[PDB]
Amino acid sequence: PTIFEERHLKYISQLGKGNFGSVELCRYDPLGDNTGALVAVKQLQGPDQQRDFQREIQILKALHSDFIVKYRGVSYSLRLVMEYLPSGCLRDFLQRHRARLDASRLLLYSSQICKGMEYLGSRRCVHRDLAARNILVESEAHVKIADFGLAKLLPLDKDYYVVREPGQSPIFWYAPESLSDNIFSRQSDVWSFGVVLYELFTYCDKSCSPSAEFLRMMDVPALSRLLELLEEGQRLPAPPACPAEVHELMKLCWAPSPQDRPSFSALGPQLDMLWS
Ligand SMILES: *C(=N)N[C@H]1CCc2ccc(-c3ncnc4[nH]cc(-c5ccccc5)c34)cc21
Repeated sequence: PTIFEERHLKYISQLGKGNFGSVELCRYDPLGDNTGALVAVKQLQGPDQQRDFQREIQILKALHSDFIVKYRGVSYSLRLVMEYLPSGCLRDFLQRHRARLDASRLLLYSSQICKGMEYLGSRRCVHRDLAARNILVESEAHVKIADFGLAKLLPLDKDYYVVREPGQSPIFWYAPESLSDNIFSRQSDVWSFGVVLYELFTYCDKSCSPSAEFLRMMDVPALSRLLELLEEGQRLPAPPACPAEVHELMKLCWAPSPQDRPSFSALGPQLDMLWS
C-alpha cells in the first residue's frame, strides 16, 4: 500500500506552496468512482532540491508517532503521499474555534506537540519550521506536527548544524543563534516551541501575532532590529488572560543561550502537570 500509481491520484485542490514545492489535496481513487480516500500530496516544482526532497521522504517514512503526520507512501521520487487531516492546521482552527476552546484544551495541544518534539529529538531530527500553521488538527482533542520540508538529521557526533545562507521563513519564530549565525539544533526548536505556546495562548489572533507584535515592539534592517530587541532581553508579552505558569514556560523556552533552555523531555512533565 506504500506505492501510489500516478494515474489513480485525482487532483482536487491546492493545500499549500513552499520554497520550491507544492502540497495538493488529491483523492487516491483506483476504482475511478470518487469513493477513494483523500490524501495530501507533496511534489517539487534542481539536483540539490531533488536530494533534499528524497531526504525529507526518508525522514518522514522513519517517523512513527501519534503526534507526527503520517507518511503513506510515494508515487514515482516524484510525489510524497501523506494522510489528509480535513480540520486543517492549528492556526486556522484556533481562530475559528476560539470561543469553544479553554486553557485546559490549549495545554493538551501543547503537551501533544511537546511529545511529538521529544520524539523527533530522540530521532536526532531538527524540525526547523515549528509554527501553528505547521501543526495539524486530527480531531478537537488531537494535534500532529507537519511540514518536514526543512527538517534535518543531526550526525551522531554533532548536536547542531550551520546553514550557508540565511533562512527564508518569516523571522519571528527563529532563535537568536539562528538569526545571528544560522545555527540550528534541538534547542532552537525549543525556542520556536515557545513561540508556538504564544500562538496557542493568543488563539492565533492576527492582531497580536508574533509578526504583528514584534513589528510593533521594533538605517538598520528588520532582521538586525529583531536580533537587537531579543539581545536586550525584550520578548513577546504574555497573551491576554494567559495563565502565569504558561507565560513562565514560554520565557524559559526563550532563554538567550540554547544550553539554558529546557529540553522537550523537561517541558513535557511540566505541561502535563499544568494540564492536570
Ligand atoms: C494552515 N492553514 N496550514 C496550511 C498551510 C500550508 C499547508 C499545507 C498542507 C496542509 C495540510 N492540511 C491537511 N492535511 C495535511 N496533511 C499533510 C499536510 C502538510 C504537508 C506538508 C506541509 C504541511 C502540511 C496537510 C495545511 C497547510
